[PDB]
Amino acid sequence: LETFPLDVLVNTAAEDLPRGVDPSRKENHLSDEDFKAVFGMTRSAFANLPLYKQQNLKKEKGLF
Repeated sequence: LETFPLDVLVNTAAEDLPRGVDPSRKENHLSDEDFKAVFGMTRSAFANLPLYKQQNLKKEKGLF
């Protein structure tokens, strides 16, 4: 599991995203500290939200 800075996952052009990052699950590539800061819940709780809600939260945060 490769981890990258929040700014890299939010602002890197799609064509330049590190090859190992799943574009549909950018949040999995945040450090634990950044996931906590960005989502405010555990990774498990976030994954337990309906996918549409995970997506909607991510859209506002630039991680969709």
